[PDB]
Amino acid sequence: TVPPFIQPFEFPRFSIGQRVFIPCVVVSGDLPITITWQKDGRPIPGSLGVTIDNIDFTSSLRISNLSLMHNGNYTCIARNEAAAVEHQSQLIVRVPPKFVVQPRDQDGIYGKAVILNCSAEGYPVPTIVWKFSKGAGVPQFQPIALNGRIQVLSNGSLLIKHVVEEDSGYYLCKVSNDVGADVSKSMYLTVKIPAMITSYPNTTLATQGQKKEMSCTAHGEKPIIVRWEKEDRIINPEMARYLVSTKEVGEEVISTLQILPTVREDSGFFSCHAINSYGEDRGIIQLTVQEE
Ligand SMILES: *[C@@H]1O[C@H](CO)[C@@H](O[C@@H]2O[C@H](CO)[C@H](O)[C@H](O[C@]3(C(=O)O)C[C@H](O)[C@@H](NC(C)=O)[C@H]([C@H](O)[C@H](O)CO)O3)[C@H]2O)[C@H](O)[C@H]1NC(C)=O
Ligand SMILES: *[C@@H]1O[C@H](CO)[C@@H](O[C@@H]2O[C@H](CO)[C@H](O)[C@H](O)[C@H]2O)[C@H](O)[C@H]1NC(C)=O
Ligand SMILES: *[C@@H]1O[C@H](CO)[C@@H](O[C@@H]2O[C@H](CO)[C@H](O)[C@H](O)[C@H]2O)[C@H](O)[C@H]1NC(C)=O
Ligand SMILES: *[C@@H]1O[C@H](CO)[C@@H](O)[C@H](O)[C@H]1NC(C)=O
Ligand SMILES: [Ca+2]
Repeated sequence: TVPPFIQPFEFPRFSIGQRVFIPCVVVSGDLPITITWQKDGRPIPGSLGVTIDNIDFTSSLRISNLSLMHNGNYTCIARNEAAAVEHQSQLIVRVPPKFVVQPRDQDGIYGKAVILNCSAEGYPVPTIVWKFSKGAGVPQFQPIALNGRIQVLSNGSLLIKHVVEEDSGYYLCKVSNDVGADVSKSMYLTVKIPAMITSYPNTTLATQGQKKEMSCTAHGEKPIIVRWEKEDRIINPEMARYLVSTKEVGEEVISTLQILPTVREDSGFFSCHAINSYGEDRGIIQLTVQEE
């Protein structure tokens, strides 16, 4: 005879981690009345930690610790012998964009890919914006030039496809959604330089009986070793008329092979080889020796 009627309910605005109790109250209708709940048109999964209290003409959702997994549309269904009725509401809980875990200092290797990590929490999923202060001075943060080589990824991590020395510096990460904004602490990106031979004469001429010096300039992370070779034999110190010497000029190493005196047989290909933990390189110098 008298059908059930549910007292209209609407979920208030909630904060993450609060306690929630929401009753479905069947204020009229002949007994007995069966009251059940759905979430998003399905039974509430036991995984969700929602308690259901069925007390006479009521059924209540009880949640000890509100989390993002509780977001969704909840339906109360009240059925007796005469009729079944439904009432529904949307549970919305929003999370302010929070930096709980900051970005870490990282090493990038010149010429290779680096990802700068920046997961912040927030719902709605926050929009992520990166800033950059070139080099290790007092930071002055500027927008970043996105141009294929530098991209922001879906998870909000910064991709540098081919690191150059100019990428070395402070990076930070700003997050906003409707609820708020946050600005990460900066991290420092160090660009590691594989050993490079940057400069040498391609071909050079000596005179029999005279001193000849040939130099190579190397760059890269220290320690860096420069060795010389003549037609795949290593020029060892014990070699009588050859002297290898090194000097530091700024961040560069200048290696000099001195021959004293030069003989006709010194002519041919010399190589200077630089190695550090990150890489190696070589230069080739053709020596010709003219007559006295
Ligand atoms: C005579 O020797 C010179 C060196 O004294 C040779 O020059 C080299 O020529 C190369 C191609 O022919 C490259 O152009 C190289 O220049 C760069 C490069 O490889 O692009 C410039 C880059 O900016 C530099 N990268 C840095 C500094 O980070 C890169 C780097 O130093 C390499 O590791 C060098 O080993 O060099 C240029 O130096 C001439 O080709 C040679 N000529 C002849 C006739 O033999
Ligand atoms: C829960 O109910 C919402 C409506 O009250 C629903 O949101 C609407 O869905 C529309 C697409 O069908 C569009 O997204 C509108 O912008 C939005 O208001 C929401 O999608 C439902 N949530 C579920 C099923 O999880
Ligand atoms: C953010 O997004 C990146 C997804 O591309 C992820 O990194 C990748 O991991 C891949 C695994 O093989 C491979 O290493 C790619 O080179 C690298 O791009 C990155 O770790 C994600 N960040 C977090 C915090 O999860
Ligand atoms: C970046 O995130 C990935 C994926 O979880 C992680 O494994 C990697 O080592 C991170 N790098 C950091 C935090 O320096
Ligand atoms: Ca329905």
